[PDB]
Amino acid sequence: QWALEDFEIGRPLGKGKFGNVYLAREKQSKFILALKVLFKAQLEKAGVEHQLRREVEIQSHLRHPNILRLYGYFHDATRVYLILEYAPLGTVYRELQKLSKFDEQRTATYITELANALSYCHSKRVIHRDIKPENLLLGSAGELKIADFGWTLDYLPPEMIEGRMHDEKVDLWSLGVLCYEFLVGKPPFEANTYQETYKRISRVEFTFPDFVTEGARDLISRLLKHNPSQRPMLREVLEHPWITANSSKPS
Repeated sequence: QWALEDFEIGRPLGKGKFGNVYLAREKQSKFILALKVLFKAQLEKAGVEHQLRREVEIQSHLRHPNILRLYGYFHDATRVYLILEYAPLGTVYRELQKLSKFDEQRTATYITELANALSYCHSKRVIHRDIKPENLLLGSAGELKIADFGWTLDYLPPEMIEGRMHDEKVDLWSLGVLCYEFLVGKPPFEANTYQETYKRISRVEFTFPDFVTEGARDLISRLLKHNPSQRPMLREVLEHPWITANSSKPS
């Protein structure tokens, strides 16, 4: 329903293998948005054309402040364009490599915004594949936003890498990995080798530094359970002592 002539393309916000994301303004309304270009030939070469298709379908039915809005899409069809919400303060990934670690208040707040978004998703029966700090954007007020459309093994659950079936408990594993990385600065199972990262995840083999406190250790230990059934619910995470005592955002 749209065209490339409807937008003024600004600076590249980020470069990727499948394409790039540029800052853009719709001419008729002066609306600042994010425009993500994707070459069709590359989507076919990897066969993710249908997965991208389904993920766009799922994303459209989602309306939440902690989830990056998807306005629309179109093609020429030399490339595929996605009309995205613009998040000014960039990714959590860069914020993480700028501050090395996150304090317990900033961490718990991010986890709360994530849990709320995921609780909204689980209510609409939509699950998330894997959550990366790279795919976590920040709004103008600094609010966290999910933007991978996902509906490196560093963030993949053990049941998902072992080939076993997976459910909604995947997202809670991701919260455990993210909460750790926020406090420590690196994923619990980070490594120089794929094959080795595989082992540390399957064994749930990780250790806590000295500065990470109890309650933080407690929540992460409960989220990073090998058996998915042992993992808590998002309602329980939001009511966790360590979260409620440091989170600046309500449920």
